[PDB]
Amino acid sequence: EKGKPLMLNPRTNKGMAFTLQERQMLGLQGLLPPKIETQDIQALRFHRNLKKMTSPLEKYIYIMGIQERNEKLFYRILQDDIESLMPIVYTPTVGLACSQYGHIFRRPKGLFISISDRGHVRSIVDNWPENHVKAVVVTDGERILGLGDLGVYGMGIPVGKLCLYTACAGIRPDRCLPVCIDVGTDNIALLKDPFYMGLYQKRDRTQQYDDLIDEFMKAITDRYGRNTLIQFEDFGNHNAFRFLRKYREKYCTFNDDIQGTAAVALAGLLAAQKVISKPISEHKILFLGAGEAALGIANLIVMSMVENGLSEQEAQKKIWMFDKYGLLVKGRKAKIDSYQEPFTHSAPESIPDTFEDAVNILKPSTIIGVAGAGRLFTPDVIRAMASINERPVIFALSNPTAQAECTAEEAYTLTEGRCLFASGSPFGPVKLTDGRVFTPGQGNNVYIFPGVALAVILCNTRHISDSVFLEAAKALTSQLTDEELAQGRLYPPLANIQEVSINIAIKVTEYLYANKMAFRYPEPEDKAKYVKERTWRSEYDSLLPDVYEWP
Amino acid sequence: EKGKPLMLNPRTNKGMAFTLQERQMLGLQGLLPPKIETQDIQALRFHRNLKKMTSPLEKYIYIMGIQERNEKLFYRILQDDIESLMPIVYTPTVGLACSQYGHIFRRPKGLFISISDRGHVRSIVDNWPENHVKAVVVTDGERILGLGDLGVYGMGIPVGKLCLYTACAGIRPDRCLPVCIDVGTDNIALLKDPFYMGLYQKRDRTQQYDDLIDEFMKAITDRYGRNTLIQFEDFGNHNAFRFLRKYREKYCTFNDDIQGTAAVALAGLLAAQKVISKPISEHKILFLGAGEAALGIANLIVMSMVENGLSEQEAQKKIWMFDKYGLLVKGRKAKIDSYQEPFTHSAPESIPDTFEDAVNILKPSTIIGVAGAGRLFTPDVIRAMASINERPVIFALSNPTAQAECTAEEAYTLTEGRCLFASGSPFGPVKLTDGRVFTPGQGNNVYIFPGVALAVILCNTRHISDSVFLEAAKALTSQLTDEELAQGRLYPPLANIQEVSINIAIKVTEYLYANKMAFRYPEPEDKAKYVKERTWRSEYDSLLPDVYEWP
Amino acid sequence: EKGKPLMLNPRTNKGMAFTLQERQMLGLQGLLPPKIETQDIQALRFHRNLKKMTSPLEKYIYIMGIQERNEKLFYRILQDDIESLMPIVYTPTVGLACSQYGHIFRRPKGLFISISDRGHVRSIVDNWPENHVKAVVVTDGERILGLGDLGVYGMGIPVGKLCLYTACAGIRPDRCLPVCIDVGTDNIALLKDPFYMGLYQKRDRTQQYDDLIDEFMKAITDRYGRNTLIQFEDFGNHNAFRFLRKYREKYCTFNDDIQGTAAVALAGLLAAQKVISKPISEHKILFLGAGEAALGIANLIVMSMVENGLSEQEAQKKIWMFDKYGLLVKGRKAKIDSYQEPFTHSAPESIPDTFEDAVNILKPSTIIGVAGAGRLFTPDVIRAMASINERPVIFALSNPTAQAECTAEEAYTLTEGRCLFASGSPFGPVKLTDGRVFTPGQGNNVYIFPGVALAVILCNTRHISDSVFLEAAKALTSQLTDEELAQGRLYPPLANIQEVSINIAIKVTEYLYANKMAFRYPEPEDKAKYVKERTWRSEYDSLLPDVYEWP
Ligand SMILES: NC(=O)c1ccc[n+]([C@@H]2O[C@H](COP(=O)([O-])OP(=O)(O)OC[C@H]3O[C@@H](n4cnc5c(N)ncnc54)[C@H](O)[C@@H]3O)[C@@H](O)[C@H]2O)c1
Ligand SMILES: NC(=O)c1ccc[n+]([C@@H]2O[C@H](COP(=O)([O-])OP(=O)(O)OC[C@H]3O[C@@H](n4cnc5c(N)ncnc54)[C@H](O)[C@@H]3O)[C@@H](O)[C@H]2O)c1
Ligand SMILES: NC(=O)c1ccc[n+]([C@@H]2O[C@H](COP(=O)([O-])OP(=O)(O)OC[C@H]3O[C@@H](n4cnc5c(N)ncnc54)[C@H](O)[C@@H]3O)[C@@H](O)[C@H]2O)c1
Ligand SMILES: NC(=O)c1ccc[n+]([C@@H]2O[C@H](COP(=O)([O-])OP(=O)(O)OC[C@H]3O[C@@H](n4cnc5c(N)ncnc54)[C@H](O)[C@@H]3O)[C@@H](O)[C@H]2O)c1
Ligand SMILES: NC(=O)c1ccc[n+]([C@@H]2O[C@H](COP(=O)([O-])OP(=O)(O)OC[C@H]3O[C@@H](n4cnc5c(N)ncnc54)[C@H](O)[C@@H]3O)[C@@H](O)[C@H]2O)c1
Ligand SMILES: NC(=O)c1ccc[n+]([C@@H]2O[C@H](COP(=O)([O-])OP(=O)(O)OC[C@H]3O[C@@H](n4cnc5c(N)ncnc54)[C@H](O)[C@@H]3O)[C@@H](O)[C@H]2O)c1
Ligand SMILES: O=C(O)c1cc2ccccc2c(Cc2c(O)c(C(=O)O)cc3ccccc23)c1O
Ligand SMILES: O=C(O)c1cc2ccccc2c(Cc2c(O)c(C(=O)O)cc3ccccc23)c1O
Ligand SMILES: O=C(O)c1cc2ccccc2c(Cc2c(O)c(C(=O)O)cc3ccccc23)c1O
Repeated sequence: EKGKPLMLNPRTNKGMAFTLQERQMLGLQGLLPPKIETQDIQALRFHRNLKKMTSPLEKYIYIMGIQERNEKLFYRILQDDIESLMPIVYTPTVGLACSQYGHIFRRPKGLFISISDRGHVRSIVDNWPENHVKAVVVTDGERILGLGDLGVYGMGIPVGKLCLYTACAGIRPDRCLPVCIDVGTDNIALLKDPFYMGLYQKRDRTQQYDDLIDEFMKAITDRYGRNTLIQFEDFGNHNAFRFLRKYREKYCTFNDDIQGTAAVALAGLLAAQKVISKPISEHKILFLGAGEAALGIANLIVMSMVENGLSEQEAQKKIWMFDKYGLLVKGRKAKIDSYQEPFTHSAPESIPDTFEDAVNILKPSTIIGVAGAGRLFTPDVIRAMASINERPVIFALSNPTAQAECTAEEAYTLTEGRCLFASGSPFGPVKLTDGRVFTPGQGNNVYIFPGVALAVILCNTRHISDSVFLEAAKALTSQLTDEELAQGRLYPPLANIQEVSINIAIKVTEYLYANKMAFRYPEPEDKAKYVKERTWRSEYDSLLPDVYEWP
Repeated sequence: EKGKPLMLNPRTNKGMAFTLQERQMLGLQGLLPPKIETQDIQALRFHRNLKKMTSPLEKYIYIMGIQERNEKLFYRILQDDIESLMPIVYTPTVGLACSQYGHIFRRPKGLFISISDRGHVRSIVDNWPENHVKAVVVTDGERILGLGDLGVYGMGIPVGKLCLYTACAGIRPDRCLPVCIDVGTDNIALLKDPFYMGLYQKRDRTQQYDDLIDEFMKAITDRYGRNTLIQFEDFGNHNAFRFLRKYREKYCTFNDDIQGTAAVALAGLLAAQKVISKPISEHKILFLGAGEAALGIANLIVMSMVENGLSEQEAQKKIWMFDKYGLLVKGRKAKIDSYQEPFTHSAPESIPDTFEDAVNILKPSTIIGVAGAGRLFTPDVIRAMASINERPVIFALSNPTAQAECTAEEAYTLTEGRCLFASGSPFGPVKLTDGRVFTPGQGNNVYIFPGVALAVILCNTRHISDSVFLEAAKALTSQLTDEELAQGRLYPPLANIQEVSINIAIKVTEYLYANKMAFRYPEPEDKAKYVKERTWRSEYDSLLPDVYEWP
Repeated sequence: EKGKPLMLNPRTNKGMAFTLQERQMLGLQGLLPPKIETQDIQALRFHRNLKKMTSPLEKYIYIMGIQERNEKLFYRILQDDIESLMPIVYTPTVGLACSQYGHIFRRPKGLFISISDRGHVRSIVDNWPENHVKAVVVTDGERILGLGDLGVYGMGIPVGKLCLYTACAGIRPDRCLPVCIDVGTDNIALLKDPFYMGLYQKRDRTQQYDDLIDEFMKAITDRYGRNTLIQFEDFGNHNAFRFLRKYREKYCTFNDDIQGTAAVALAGLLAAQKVISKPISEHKILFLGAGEAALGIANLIVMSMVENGLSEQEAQKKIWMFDKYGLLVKGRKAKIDSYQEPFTHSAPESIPDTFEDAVNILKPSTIIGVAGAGRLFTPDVIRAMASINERPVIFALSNPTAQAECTAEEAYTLTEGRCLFASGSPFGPVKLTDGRVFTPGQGNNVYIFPGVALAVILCNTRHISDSVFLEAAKALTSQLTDEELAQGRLYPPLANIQEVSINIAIKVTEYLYANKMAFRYPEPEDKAKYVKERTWRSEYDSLLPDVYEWP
């Protein structure tokens, strides 16, 4: 393009970083302020402005405003201050922004697909400008993290997620497509006000919803290829869990809550087996809550035990689960699903109804809380957990902070610094009365899903297996240095996630090429250089055409 | 255009007012939320949101945000609530927004012309997309109303001014071009910070500034025609006053502060001569401050007296002026300019140094304050003014409110409701202890410059005369009904300015065709229908192409 | 535009005349052959290629091919060799090309409007890209000069005509719009073959045809303005003659056959009155054939006599007409139209049935043949014409050459060089046996309609009067030098028509401003400079944007 469109397009826009020659010979002279800046000056200006701001919503509005103007500047700002701005971009700020401000974006981002557009989804998909997209993030709006049902307003969530894809992994922004599929909303507040921009109907729970999802996946893979990575995001637990099982084999789909969270938990455990002398195989594990997330975590733990020489049937005997009714045992009154069968064992002597006595009798070395029904972990639970184990491992993986079973202060005060605590929700460092300030391990999916997504995209993988996340967990555990392990950190520092994500991608890429899951040939000689070439870089590219004089 | 560009262009964007057929056959299906709205729903949504907001800056950011997305919706919102949103758009909110937020706009508006771009201004002008523009507003940034020197940040002022052109007069938005000519800045705050987007030099006061203005006017009239209306806005008093004299004859230029303010003051006086039985000719007038603004007001008053039968030399004897040094009289110690000569008369007996004794001895029937050095009108001045005259006329035309000579409460309390008070600055209604709440006449240029601009544009006028504003003042006085005159209102209500402006245009148009100042031929048979057809209307236009089946 | 579109657009295409810098910085590097040429080299190449060609059809195909590739080069080639290439472009070559080759053009030229598109003509007109067009040429296809009914294939005729507008007058190519209105065809050859691209119906002679013409004119003047010049070209004689009368007052329409031919004939007579001592007023004129063309010529001759002091009723007594039945006299058996009444006089003594005895008895000084029924002028007619008059004036204005009444050889051999012969059809020089080679005056409309069209366009004239063509005829007679008059030439040389046309425009422009028929104000001080600035010039314009370095 030339002239004004070149400024309007966020991909090609440089702002006042257009050099004088580019302005003069591209038609931008007089349309821009006289100052000529670099990308550093532009980044410093926005960093100072963000530092002046005091609330996450103001920062979110500011950064999402600069995203629509200059994308390279936006990602430069993100990568410059990724640790601080990542909560502003993805969680929990974007959900709250969708709740309060509604629709913030001034430009068409992604595709809105209705239940009224059934039978014609391919026509909608054909409207997207970019011909090659590699990653698709789909939102229903039903279950926003901590905000509930937001209807069609939950479109900012995929945008915030794809921002993390580009900022951490390096996936090209134009290869990403955010999609919102709206079938109504259940909350009455949006159904009542006349200015809600979605359908004025309750959420469609009939077969039309399933058919719409089928048609959408078929259309998107028809236009963009069978290896397109499709991620179902903020669907209902029922919908997301069953959709992953349905589309797992036919399409390239992976779920962060089931699989990314399992990878993060396994990485935390593999780091704990380095902090503590005893390995992962020896120590018994107890799960609070039995569900698809708990089953995924336990399956991945069993895989990790198996690759270390333990028999699969023997490895499963170590993992214990605590359902809502009680300990998951043979002969239990409540029904046990087929998937929960491997981890259901012969009943112990006590057969305890309460989780506390289950901890007391089973003597679990590791405790993992995924139930997310509240503060299920109690001070009695934690002191008991300390009683059996010299260095107990406590995981509170359910988020938001309200749903988390344990708090960092509770874990580090009930146990006088002996425990290893890892939680999905962010917690401040705990300062004991004696001293020895402890920062609790905070493991979120952003460690896993960017690098895994990049590795899957680069290798043209069509089916993502469970062991891909095992390799991702091992890779993530690998970047921890011995000094950090001495400090007791379970996860790599979040300030340098990019170098983490790329490294993870490398390892995953190698695995994908080792087991014939990668369809991009010829095989790279070395995977590190291969992935490092492909990552998108936010540096501006000169638009000056080559000018010379003929000999 | 088709597809995504159709949404990105503010001129052609409809938002969710795109009908389903337009979305389907224009490529917008899936790029817009499923809801289909009308222009009324969109206007109500923004009106409610603006009503929720509590500060002028928030409202300004919101409305200028919707301007960049949908221009027809923006002007519909303005015309719906013109009285409330006009201070938000033009004064004093836009200057304060430029002061605090800097550059708000996310899209290229107008042209930035540097002193470093001398010799190549035509190349800059050629970069503007629209081939036909009728009105150009030029800002220097030197003298923002109440904020001082803002440098290149004073670009929002022409945008806010052109918004009033389109909202009140009905001039097409694409016919307007805002231009900022930046030659440096004098304030050290902008010269010190590294993120100022202008030139890092003090304001260029040399001959290069004059040559740049000459070159800019030549280039703009070369590209867009000699009848292009060019308005110098927020220049320094010296620069603006001398530029109007220099370019008045060669180009189509008019100045609101010199000529629009004079028209508003004369309209107020012509309305007072209806409120008070005695006419304009009889009553003596005293001016506080002698300058180009005061000279313009006095010249226009003399013209009004002359058209009513009074001799010009005899009419000039009635207007008196009070310079900074003292009463403007023969033999005065201080120099008297050539332009101030007609209103300089033989000295009275007292020859008073102070303004108070000048009022006491001259017995002025009307007092007009344009000096703007502060609260020059004192309680003693106002009680004296009441002493001579049963119904004194007091004008405090200098703005901002700080620079205004008098306050509405002072005028209406020192004079027990007898005075007629008109001021440029807005004042709340005055409630006396006895009762009889008085609203002070508030006459701003927005009465005059939209209608006069529309009339000049429609008739292809090349030279705007002084008597055009005399006709505008008479027209503005005409819309006042007898009920409003009984209420004591000097100006028409501001809530229905559009019907005022069009009416003014009509009258001005007639005058332009009466005196061979209009170059658009053939002459319209009736001017009212002629102007009413031409005004831009904010109603959306269907983009459905005509579809039929051949016989 | 930039890159490949810049080459594809004929308006902006330069071919290999793009300089190396333009190619490099406009994206054309590698898309063009390495050679860099000028406007002269390109013109010389095409001139040599045309000189190699031997038939008019090959030349027509070649030049109309270069028109679609480079318009500036095409018009440079035309203006370089206008006399030779004008018959190739307009007449009689383009009609024969439409007859044989059908549709030659590879690009959309003009608009095709059907009788099946009635009720929606404005939708068709809105499809034309150019927003400002000044001249519109409309063809029906019914009466092609010498080829008969060609149906929709007669679309090349307006294109060839507008080529003459641009080449001779200098009207901008993008201001011209060729329109073909097809209502069927009468010839069975086109109705029979399955590949005819028009309607498969006989020509619509019902009221729908008239309504379609009305709707088309209304739509075209609605989109492009009331002063748009619309020219009905190659309509049937009935249709064209009645349409000129119907739309003459309401729209800006003029007809070459009625009015241009009359202007050319009057110019020839005014040149003859310089070649022969006696003036136009003295000499009696006899017309062969009485019709709208003959009535137009006679009316214009009467106007010329009147402006020279002769009374209108007395001037009309000199012009005589010979209808099909016989001499046009009082009491004639055949009906006489209202328009033919002024030139119908009291019967002479003979009242001759044959044209020959009419010449013998009336003793006409001038004879004009417009009937076009064949070789109506006979050797007996010409020898009789020589018998009465020492230097007879013979005009054979009907074309093609087959329809012409007289031949140059017949006129110059039956009269031993004494006669002055002017004909519409082209004739070679006549070489008598004694010697004194005589070239016959060849007066075609191309003398008149380009200059008159340019003058009408420049002055924004809304109604073209009859006396405009009187001024055009006088102007055309004026360029003849005394040397050419001594040579006996009735018309200026055709090799320098451009300097003729511009001159004609000048004079016409002056007349339009003298009689308040011109609506473009302010009035130019001198009309010559005014028109000379406005003429389109075929010189290439550099596309290099201005590049400089800031001080
Ligand atoms: N100015 C530009 O925007 C520009 C210029 C040149 C090339 N490209 C891109 O290079 C691509 C060529 O593909 P390739 O030769 O690199 O294939 P590849 O063999 O290197 O990689 C295999 C797959 O990985 C995809 N991929 C590679 N890098 C990616 C990234 N950073 N983010 C998301 N997906 C990525 C590729 O699209 C490809 O499908 C073009 O299709 C085009 O998308 C873009
Ligand atoms: N996106 C994430 O961060 C993420 C990912 C995975 C898991 N989780 C967490 O997992 C937990 C639930 O996920 P899920 O997939 O298992 O949902 P689910 O619907 O599949 O099942 C939830 C399980 O929790 C058990 N449970 C509920 N209340 C209990 C109680 N008071 N006492 C004991 N057990 C109880 C139930 O037996 C049930 O099986 C939540 O904390 C959730 O936030 C979060
Ligand atoms: N979809 C569109 O945007 C669209 C469609 C048709 C016509 N137009 C406009 O109509 C114009 C035709 O001019 P005209 O026949 O009306 O001239 P006119 O004789 O009616 O008026 C004379 C002058 O007044 C100008 N003018 C008229 N209305 C104006 C307005 N509301 N705001 C600012 N200037 C105005 C005109 O540009 C013209 O120069 C086109 O040049 C084009 O600008 C726009
Ligand atoms: N844009 C507007 O709203 C507008 C328009 C016209 C005039 N004004 C007002 O006119 C007044 C000045 O405008 P100007 O064009 O005359 O400026 P100016 O520079 O041309 O001259 C100002 C005049 O004010 C006189 N003066 C200054 N201080 C005085 C004092 N203490 N006592 C008596 N006289 C004093 C001076 O003699 C001087 O002649 C200001 O209130 C200004 O705000 C405002
Ligand atoms: N690169 C370009 O193509 C380019 C650049 C600048 C201006 N222009 C043209 O100049 C026009 C400005 O009009 P103006 O100021 O000259 O009006 P004008 O006062 O000079 O003339 C009056 C009328 O004559 C018309 N006209 C003038 N010259 C003509 C020509 N050679 N052929 C056909 N019609 C002609 C004009 O369109 C106008 O309507 C623009 O509308 C635009 O059409 C074109
Ligand atoms: N485009 C041009 O070059 C042009 C322009 C004007 C006139 N003409 C010529 O004018 C002549 C006809 O044009 P028109 O407008 O008068 O058509 P028309 O239909 O209006 O009338 C033709 C006239 O010719 C008369 N006529 C026909 N045959 C005759 C005959 N054998 N003897 C005597 N008179 C006869 C008839 O009385 C009739 O009135 C043709 O030569 C035609 O080519 C040509
Ligand atoms: O990158 C871009 O396309 C970009 C485009 C711009 C266009 C015009 C003016 C400033 C621009 C800036 C800098 C900038 C800003 O961006 C912002 C903002 O975004 O709020 C505010 C500014 C305030 C004062 C000065 C500069 C500011 C940009 O960076
Ligand atoms: O006109 C336009 O082009 C326009 C374009 C839109 C595109 C997508 C969504 C809403 C749009 C709205 C409505 C709208 C808004 O415009 C805004 C806003 O402007 O802040 C906020 C909204 C919040 C919730 C729902 C609708 C909102 C528009 O009007
Ligand atoms: O003006 C133009 O856009 C133009 C565009 C051209 C593009 C490619 C090659 C020649 C071009 C020529 C020159 C040219 C020709 O044009 C033609 C032709 O037109 O038949 C034939 C050629 C044969 C040999 C060499 C050059 C010839 C042009 O002029």
